[PDB]
Amino acid sequence: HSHGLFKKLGIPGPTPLPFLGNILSYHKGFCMFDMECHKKYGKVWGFYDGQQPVLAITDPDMIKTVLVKECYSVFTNRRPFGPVGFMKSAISIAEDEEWKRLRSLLSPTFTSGKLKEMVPIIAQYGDVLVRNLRREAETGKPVTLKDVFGAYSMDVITSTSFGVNIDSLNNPQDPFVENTKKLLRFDFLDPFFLSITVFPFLIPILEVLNICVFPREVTNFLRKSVKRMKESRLEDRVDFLQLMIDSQNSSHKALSDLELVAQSIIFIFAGYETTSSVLSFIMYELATHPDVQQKLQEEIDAVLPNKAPPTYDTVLQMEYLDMVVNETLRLFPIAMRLERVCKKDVEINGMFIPKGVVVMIPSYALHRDPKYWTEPEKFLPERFSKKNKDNIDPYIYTPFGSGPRNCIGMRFALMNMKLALIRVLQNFSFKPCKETQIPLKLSLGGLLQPEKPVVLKVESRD
Amino acid sequence: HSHGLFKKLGIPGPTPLPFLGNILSYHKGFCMFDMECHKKYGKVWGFYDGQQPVLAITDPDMIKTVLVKECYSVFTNRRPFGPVGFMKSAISIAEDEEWKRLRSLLSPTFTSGKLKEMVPIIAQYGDVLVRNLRREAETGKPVTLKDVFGAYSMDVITSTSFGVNIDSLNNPQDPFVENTKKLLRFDFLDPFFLSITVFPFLIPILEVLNICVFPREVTNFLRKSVKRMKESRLEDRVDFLQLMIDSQNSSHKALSDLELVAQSIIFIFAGYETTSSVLSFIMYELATHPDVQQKLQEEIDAVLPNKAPPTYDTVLQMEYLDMVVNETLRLFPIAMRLERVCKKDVEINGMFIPKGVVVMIPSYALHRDPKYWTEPEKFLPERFSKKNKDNIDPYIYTPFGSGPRNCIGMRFALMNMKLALIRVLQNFSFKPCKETQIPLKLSLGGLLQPEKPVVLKVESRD
Ligand code: HEM
Ligand code: HEM
Ligand SMILES: CC(C)N[C@@H](CSC[C@H](Cc1ccccc1)NC(=O)OC(C)(C)C)C(=O)NCc1cccnc1
Ligand SMILES: CC(C)N[C@@H](CSC[C@H](Cc1ccccc1)NC(=O)OC(C)(C)C)C(=O)NCc1cccnc1
Repeated sequence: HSHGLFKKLGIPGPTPLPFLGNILSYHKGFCMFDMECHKKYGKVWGFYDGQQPVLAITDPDMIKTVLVKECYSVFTNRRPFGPVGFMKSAISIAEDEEWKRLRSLLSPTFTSGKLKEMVPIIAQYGDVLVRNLRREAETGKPVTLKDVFGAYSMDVITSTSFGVNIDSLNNPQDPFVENTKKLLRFDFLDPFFLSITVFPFLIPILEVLNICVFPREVTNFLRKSVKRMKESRLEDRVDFLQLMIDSQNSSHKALSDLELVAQSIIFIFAGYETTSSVLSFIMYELATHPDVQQKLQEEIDAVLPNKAPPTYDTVLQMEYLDMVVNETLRLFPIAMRLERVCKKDVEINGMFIPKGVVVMIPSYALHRDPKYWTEPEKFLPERFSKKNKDNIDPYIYTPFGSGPRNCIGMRFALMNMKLALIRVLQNFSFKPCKETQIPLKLSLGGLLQPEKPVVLKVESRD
Repeated sequence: HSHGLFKKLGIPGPTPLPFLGNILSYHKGFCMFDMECHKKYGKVWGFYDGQQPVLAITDPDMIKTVLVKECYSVFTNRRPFGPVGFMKSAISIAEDEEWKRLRSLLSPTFTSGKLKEMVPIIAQYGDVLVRNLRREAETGKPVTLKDVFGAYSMDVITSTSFGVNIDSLNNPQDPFVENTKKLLRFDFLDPFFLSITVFPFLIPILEVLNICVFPREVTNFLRKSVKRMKESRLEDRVDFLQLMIDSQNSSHKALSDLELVAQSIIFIFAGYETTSSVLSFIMYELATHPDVQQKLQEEIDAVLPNKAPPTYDTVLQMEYLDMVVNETLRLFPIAMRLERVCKKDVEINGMFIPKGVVVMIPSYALHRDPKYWTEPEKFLPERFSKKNKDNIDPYIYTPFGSGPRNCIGMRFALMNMKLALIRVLQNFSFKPCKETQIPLKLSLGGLLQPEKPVVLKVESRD
C-alpha cells in the first residue's frame, strides 16, 4: 500500500483512505487543499494521490536544493500523468538524458536574441487585436476577454511557430485554427485523470490501445502540416519551426523529424491557453483597480507618445507594467504547483527522502502566505516596485518555476503578454459591467481559471 | 481457449493462431475473406475473432430460422463491439427485453404514413442540392460526390429529425453541422477495434473510465441541444424528435429523456454516411453505364414531365429507378454482414449450435455468388425487372437484413435516396473524368467504401 510511509518518517498529513489516498480532499481544488495543509501542518507535510506519496515542502532552502542544486542528480523529472503516445518525446514530458539533450537543442530558440527578432511579428497582431476590440467598442456590448485574447494568443502562436497568418477571430473556421483550439489545458481533477490516479496501472493498458491525452487527430493534422511546411520552405526566418529545422543541420544527435513535431505541439499547448488566461486575469485587476490602469496608461504614453508602436527595448523599459504583470502572476500562478520525482534515496536540508516520492512545491499557497506577503489577497503592484522587489524570495515567488527545468518560454511569454497590454491600453479603458463577477472566484477544478469568465466594458480613448 | 470448438463439431475453417484467432486474415478485408471462405469451405464454416467463435452460414433455410423463426427465442442480439457509455440505450445496441420495448416505441415513427408526411421536407433539399451542383456544373471542375451528397444527406438528417434547416455545404461551420460530421461509420479493422477483439476484457476497463466510441463531446452537444429543443417546442410536427416526444405522452414505460437522445444520435449515425455512400455508388454506376442513366432519365421525364417535382406516390411509381437502386445495393451492401449472438444451445436445420457462438450471414459474398447470380460482378439492373424479381431469394439478397431486427430505417433510406436521384437526374448528366477510378476498388478496411473517392463530370441538361 505504502500508506504508512509518512507516518513512519515523522512527517504529518491527512489520513489516507484505502485506494483513494487523499484525493477526496481535492473536492475544493488544489489551491484550497494546499493552503489548508500549509496552515494545519506547517513547513512540511505529506499526502497520497492514490498510492503515490507526495511530500510538500515550503522552506526556501529546501526548495533551492530540489530545483537547482540536486536537479541533475536527484530531482530531474516530473510525475507521469497519463498515456502520451509519441508526445513522450516532447521536452516537458521527456526524462533524464533525453530531456537534457532536448533542452539543449531548443534553448537557443529562446534566447533574448531570437526573441528581439520575433517582436515585429507579434506586434502586427497587436494591431489586429485593436481593430477587433474597437469593433466591439463601437458597439456598446460587454466583452468576453478570453474570446478576444484567445484569438490574439492563437494568432501569435501560428505566426511565431509556423509563419501562418490569420485573424482567427474572423476566420474562426480556418483548419489551422480549429485543431489548435482543441489544445486546452488539462483539468487534472476531471473523471479521467482522477481515474488514472486510482489506476495508474491503467496507463500501460491505454498506451497499448494508442489512446492518447493529445487527441490523435489534432496531432495527425499538425504532423503532416509540419511535414508539408518542412518540404515547402525547403526549399524556397523567423519562427520556432525554422529555428528547429536550422538546428537539425549545422545532446547532439540532432533533432528527429517526429521529435521536431512534438516540440511544435507543446509550444502551442503551453502558450495558447496560458497567454490568454493571464491576459484575462490582468484586465480583471486593471478594471477593478482604476488607479492602476490609469497609472499604467500614463506610463505607456510617456515611453510611447502619440500611440507610438512598442518595441523590444521600450517594452523592457516599462517598470509599472512589469510590476502589474508580476503581481497578477502572484495572485494567479496558473501552474499552481511545481513537482519533481525524487529518483534516489536522498537527504536534503536534514530530511530523509526515500526513492520514488514526488516532491511538490505549493506555489499558489506560498504566493498567498501572510508569513511573506502582508495583505496577500489584495492586488498591490507596489510589492514589486524596484524599492521592495529586493524583499521577495525567488523560491517563494515562482510563477515560472526555477532551476534548470523552469519555464523555457518565460521571456517570450512575458514579452507577448506585455506587447498585447501596451497596444490595448494605448486605445481603450476597461470598466466593470453589471455582469462582471466581483470578486472573481477561482474554479474548484484542476485549472487556475475563473469560475465564471471575465466580462468588462471597453471604451475608446477616442 | 475455445479454439477447438469447430474442429469438434465437424465444421471446417481456417486454423486459428493463438490469441489472434483468424484476424490476420482480415488483411484483405471482410469482403475478400468471406468470398474465399465460401469458396474454400462450402455452405458453412467457422473462424475465430480472437477467442470468439463465429459460425458462417449460407443456406437460405438456415438463414430464415435465424433471423425470423428463432429471432425472439435464440438469436435476439448482436455482438458487443466496444465501450458504449449511455449509448447502451440506443435501439440498435440494446438487447432482449429492452430492445423489444424500444423497437415498439419507435416503430410508428417509421410507418409509410409518417414517411409520406416527411416527403415535402426532404424535397426542399433536393432543390438546394441542385443549385449547389449547378454551381459546380457552370464551372467545369470535376466533382467529389460524397462531398455534395454528404451535404445533402446531412441537410436531410437535420430537418427530418430536429427541424433545423441549413445548406451545410455553404454553412460548413455551423455548430449543428460540425459535431454531426464527426459521426462516421466505424472501421472495425482500425487499430482500436482490432485491439478490442484481442482484448475484449479491455472493454469493461474502458467503460470504467467513461471512454466511449461515440466521442463524448458530440454526444454532450446533442443532449443539451435536444434538451433545449424539447423545451422550446414545448411549448410553442413533423420530425423524428417530435414523434418521439409525442410518444412519451399519450414495451410501455414510455421513453426516457436520455433514451430519447440516444435514438436521435443513432438515426443520425445510421443515415448520414450511409445515404451519402450509397448515392455515390449509384452515380458511379450510372456514369460507367450510360445506357442506364439515359433509360432512367427518360423514365423520370415521363412520370414527371417539365421537371415536375417528385412526390411520394410518383416516387413509388418508378420501376427502373427501383431496379437501379437495388442492383447497386447488391454490388455494395454496405453492412457487408449480418450477425446474431446465439444465446442458447440450439439445433437448427439439423445442426447443433452451442451457446455464445456468433452466427454470421456473409451478405457481400452471397450478393456475388455465381451459384445464384449469373455474371455477379457486372452491373445489370434487369436482374430486378418485375419479370425476374421472382427468381431472387430474399435470404440471399438482404441489403437491409431481414426479420424482426432488420433495418428500421429502410423505407426512409430508399425514399431519401430516390428523391435525391430524381431531382439530380432531372437536371444533370454524369460523365467519367480522367481522374475517375475505373474500375472502382473497394477499401481493404472494415467499411464498404471506395478505395479512392468517386469523382465525375457534371453537365447541365441545360
Ligand atoms: C504566462 C505564461 C506561462 C507561465 C506562467 C508558465 C509557467 C510554467 C511553469 C511553472 C513551468 C514549470 C517550471 C518548473 O517546473 O520549475 C513551465 C514549464 C515549461 N514551459 Fe511554461 N509557462 C508559460 C508559458 C509558456 C510558453 C509561451 C512556452 C512556449 C514555448 C512555455 C514552455 C514551457 C516548457 C517547454 C516547459 C517545460 C520545460 C522543461 O521541462 O525543460 N511556457 N511553465
Ligand atoms: C442505405 C441505407 C441503409 C442501409 C443499406 C442499411 C442497412 C442496415 C442493415 C443491414 C441493418 C441490420 C439489419 C439486420 O440485422 O438484419 C440495419 C439496421 C438498422 N438500421 Fe439501417 N440501413 C440504412 C439506413 C438506415 C437509416 C436511414 C436509418 C434511420 C433511422 C437506419 C436505422 C437502422 C436501425 C435503428 C437499425 C437497427 C434496428 C434494430 O436493431 O432493431 N438505417 N441497417
Ligand atoms: C505535458 C503537459 C501536459 N504537462 C506539462 C508538463 S510541464 C508542468 C506543467 C506546467 C503548467 C503551467 C501552466 C499551467 C498548467 C501547467 N504542469 C504542472 O503544474 O504539473 C502538475 C499539474 C502540478 C502535475 C506541460 O508540458 N505543459 C505545457 C505548458 C503549459 C503551460 C506553461 N508552460 C508549459
Ligand atoms: C452501434 C453501431 C455502432 N453498430 C450498429 C449496430 S446495427 C448493425 C450494423 C449496420 C450497418 C449498416 C451499414 C453500414 C454499417 C453498419 N453493423 C454490422 O454490419 O455489424 C458488424 C460490423 C458485422 C459487426 C449500428 O447501430 N449502426 C447504425 C446503422 C448504420 C447503418 C445502417 N443502419 C444503422
